[PDB]
Amino acid sequence: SGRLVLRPWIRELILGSETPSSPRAGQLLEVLQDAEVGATLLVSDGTHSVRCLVTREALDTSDWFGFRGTEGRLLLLQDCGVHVQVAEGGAPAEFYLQVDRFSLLPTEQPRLRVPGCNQDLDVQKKLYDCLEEH
Amino acid sequence: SGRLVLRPWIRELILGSETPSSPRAGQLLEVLQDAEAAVAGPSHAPDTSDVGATLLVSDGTHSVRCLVTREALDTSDWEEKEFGFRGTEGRLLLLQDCGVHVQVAEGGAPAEFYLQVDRFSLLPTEQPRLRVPGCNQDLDVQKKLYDCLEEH
Repeated sequence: SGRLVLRPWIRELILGSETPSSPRAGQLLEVLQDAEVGATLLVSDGTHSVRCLVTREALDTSDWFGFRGTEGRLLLLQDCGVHVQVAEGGAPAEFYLQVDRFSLLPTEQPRLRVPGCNQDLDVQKKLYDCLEEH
Repeated sequence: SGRLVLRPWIRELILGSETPSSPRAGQLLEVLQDAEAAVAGPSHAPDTSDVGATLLVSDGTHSVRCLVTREALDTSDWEEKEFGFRGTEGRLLLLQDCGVHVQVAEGGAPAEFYLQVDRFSLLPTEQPRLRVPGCNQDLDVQKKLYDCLEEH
């Protein structure tokens, strides 16, 4: 017997050129900005983390209020899009996810630290390819 | 930096006194019966778009037969996804809408609990497939199965 695991997907979603059709599952690490604009979440795939912007569109077309309290729960991102926040205060630009539809999963688990996906060299190369063509 | 795990849920679901209000992730172990897509217009080719697909799904602890409904199959997006399931064994399957049903003995096979899936999604994650006992081989499940049977 054993347990089923989720495999990383964030880095692949960013390096890919196509928009994610199928959904992605990851763990909710932190609620940066909860819902009352959408909400800002820190999501992990076990290997990397990414800030996800859950649009208002997604908050309305959802079952269910507020994400705080579900930290550690798995999260289904049904509608994703990789975007680029541009450099502002000293900090460079970063990739992030805009989520237009999501769904909470039952599995709850301890939260483990993970590096940000923008710290990955392949991701970084691609970022500095978007900025030098935008 | 760690492994994200999925919580076993099949035995707890069947024994619980209610239906899965929320989605559940599992792994496709085997394809007992794949499903063909519906083709408009007559043909001398056998049509089976009435039958849905039948999968053996694991949750890491137990396995359970899943009947992926026709509705579920046609309300799905098959972009860069050959309509079907063979080839996806080892992939994570998310049952977004389902329920526990009883199957009375028939055709040589004894009564058992199984899941009807009216909506699913395929996750990218692929993983090794570990031998796992069927949930119906569980003592408490069997006791409930017979309890259910004694109500027809």
